Amino acid sequence: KVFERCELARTLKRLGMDGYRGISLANWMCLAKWESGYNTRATNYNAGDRSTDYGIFQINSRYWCNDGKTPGAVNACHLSCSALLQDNIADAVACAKRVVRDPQGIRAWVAWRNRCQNRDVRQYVQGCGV
Repeated sequence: KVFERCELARTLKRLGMDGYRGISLANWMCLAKWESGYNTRATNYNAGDRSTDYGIFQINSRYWCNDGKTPGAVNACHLSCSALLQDNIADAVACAKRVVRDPQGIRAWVAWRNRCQNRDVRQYVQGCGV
């Protein structure tokens, strides 16, 4: 499923992401936008280390979810990576919350540093009623 901007913003709000571990909703929106373009089916194989990024938040198979084919898999979210390709993002959200409970927080995603950090991210939630 490819979410519309405000549809995703309200969905994230309902799932308790606004202010989670100090991260505003606009920051989560900027992350999803640049990671997948709000597409839950997004997958990206990393030929260099044999891992794959899954779903709307592009969560990696080495540390977070298990796909069975990634060397040194940790599966910190205790989730099949398949759960991150659903139209329903409840599982992706639960895992994203796990990711940010580590010291790095949202900095864990390089894309966030490149395109959201220290920038005006208000535009992502404006007009959504959140």
